[PDB]
Amino acid sequence: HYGITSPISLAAPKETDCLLTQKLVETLKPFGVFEEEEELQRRILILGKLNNLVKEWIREISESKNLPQSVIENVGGKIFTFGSYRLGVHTKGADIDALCVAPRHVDRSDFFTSFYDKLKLQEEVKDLRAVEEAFVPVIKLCFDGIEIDILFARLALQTIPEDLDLRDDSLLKNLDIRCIRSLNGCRVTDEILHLVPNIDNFRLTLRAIKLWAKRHNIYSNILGFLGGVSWAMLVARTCQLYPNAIASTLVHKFFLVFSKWEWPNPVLLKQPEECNLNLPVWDPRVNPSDRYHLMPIITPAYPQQNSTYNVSVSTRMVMVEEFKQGLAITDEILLSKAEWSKLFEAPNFFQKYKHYIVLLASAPTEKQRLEWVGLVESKIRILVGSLEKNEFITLAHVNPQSFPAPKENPDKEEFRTMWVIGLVFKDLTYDIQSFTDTVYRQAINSKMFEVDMKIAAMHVKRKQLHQLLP
Ligand SMILES: Nc1ncnc2c1ncn2[C@@H]1O[C@H](COP(=O)(O)OP(=O)(O)OP(=O)(O)O)C[C@H]1O
Ligand SMILES: [Mn+2]
Ligand SMILES: [Mn+2]
Repeated sequence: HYGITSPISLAAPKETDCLLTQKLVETLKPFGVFEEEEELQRRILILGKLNNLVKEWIREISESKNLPQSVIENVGGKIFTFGSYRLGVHTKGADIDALCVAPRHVDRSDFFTSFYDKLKLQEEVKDLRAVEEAFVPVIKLCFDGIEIDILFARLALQTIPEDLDLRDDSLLKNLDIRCIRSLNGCRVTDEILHLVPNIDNFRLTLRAIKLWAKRHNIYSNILGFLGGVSWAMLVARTCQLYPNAIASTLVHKFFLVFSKWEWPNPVLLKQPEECNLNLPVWDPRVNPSDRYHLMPIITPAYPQQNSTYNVSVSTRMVMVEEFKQGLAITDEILLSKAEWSKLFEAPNFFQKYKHYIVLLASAPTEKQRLEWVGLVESKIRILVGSLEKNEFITLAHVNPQSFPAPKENPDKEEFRTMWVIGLVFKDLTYDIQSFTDTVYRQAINSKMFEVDMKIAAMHVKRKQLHQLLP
């Protein structure tokens, strides 16, 4: 079997489950979780073009280096997709994450020079932008309407074989960290796909779980909840425990298993192996720092990492309760006492808590609003953190989805966004003011602050939350 433990059950579905699974599929369609076939075809064609461009570019580099016409004919090179698109659960509007793999004689500087310029002159390319200095260097672009994220890695091979498998740990041998980092995404996705007993059953279940998570305000890695990869690993673990089950049963078991999971026990998809390389590896036995993590979900490819180290007491507590409510609803569905539509109902967040904090961010232009909001979102856990230190707080629940905030100046156009944070109690002006000052200070010291960029927060009872949003 798959996984580090024996499965819970090997039982196959009954015709009863088959019909329940078909109903799940019908309930999901209206939400747009299934991309249209025509769009899927368009994306396939886009990838074919990119792949040929990569091959063409590498051939040119090979020739310009007077390499023997011997190698030139077989240097190869290709694009490897990873992430949501590769797992097949991407939704309308999602980008395509791809890794350009080239032989050793192709340098990173070439990727950002000759390849970049090749893309620049393609008719289908718009908004071409390079981010060479990021943790993971990338070239971003809009290709025929589809957003593409392209990473780069030059392997210690003279030629790139078509059957090259990136899961081989030896490939990381003494490579620059930028290359190692650029390879992790493809390796994690490929590992996941080879760690579940049935890919189709796994896929449908994940589509369901991701929609459920978003609809229940717990979808966001940045804010301390779970991101796409983390949800995929939890679904994968569930699949390993019920190898012959189909989607309707797997969705139900997903809530059974995780609502009862004993955190901080880690979620592992396979047994980790020890590798000589000196890369960061999550392991509480040898790293005391990892012992503090509250809800560990470990990536399966070396070097393994905790995909959810941002989880705090508040977010974990919120998600545990959501898993329990999810289980209850699926129990009803299995008894035909409720429809799948009830599981995807997005409760009114603006009513589940007695107290809230409203966070406002604004800028002089729409362009600056976008940049500002990104910066502020990355700091919100600082406020949550300080709130958890407050003797009167049980938890703070940040609704990951922000939205346009009401007007303030009726005479001029405004570019303002807002977040709503739910609170649970066992004066918050000092903690809020302290967080406000910190955001301004860090932004300014980072050279990422523009005049007139504002941020303000207020505490308000549920009843008065009414008079502060459309
Ligand atoms: N531009 C990027 N730079 C670095 N890592 C990336 C980038 N895009 C994706 N990844 C990595 O791949 C993981 C899986 O990607 P995926 O979940 O498909 O992207 P996503 O960010 O959810 O989608 P969107 O970018 O919103 O369309 C998430 C992250 O660890
Ligand atoms: Mn993506
Ligand atoms: Mn991306």
